[PDB]
Amino acid sequence: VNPTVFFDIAVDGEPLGRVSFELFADKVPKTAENFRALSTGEKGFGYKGSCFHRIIPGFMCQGGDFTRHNGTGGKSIYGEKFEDENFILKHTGPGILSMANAGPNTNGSQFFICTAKTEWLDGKHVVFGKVKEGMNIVEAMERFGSRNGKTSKKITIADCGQLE
Repeated sequence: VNPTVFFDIAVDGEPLGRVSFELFADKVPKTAENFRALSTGEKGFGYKGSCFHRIIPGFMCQGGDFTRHNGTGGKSIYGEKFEDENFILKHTGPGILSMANAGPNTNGSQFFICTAKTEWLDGKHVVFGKVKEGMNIVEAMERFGSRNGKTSKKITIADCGQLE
């Protein structure tokens, strides 16, 4: 029942591989639906063509800023921001998909894929999905990050949509 969404990842325009995510629509329906719709683009805007602007190896890969491409932009399907839905799910290890924000109830479109357990984020960031296939591709993406988060090559979502 939970939707599966895919990203095709490119590195300076070269196809790298595919990551798919299960979205926990059973537990965070409003948050999962925002990401699902942004991945299909069915509302007229979304993640296709956007970049991962911040990659910190051993911590996380951050993306979803499709309007300013640098961490200052993005927007949800529900308006500029929306509320923290709940904190049922925790940051239990690599592969967790969680919402970036700017304080309480400031979710937009930015997200991060954890590449480590990040328990200090529990109760502050809304967890809403997990990598299903292609964790090895995320690990490959990590090699283009750096300590301050700047990437050495342009990491883009070349295509994205729903699988199931």
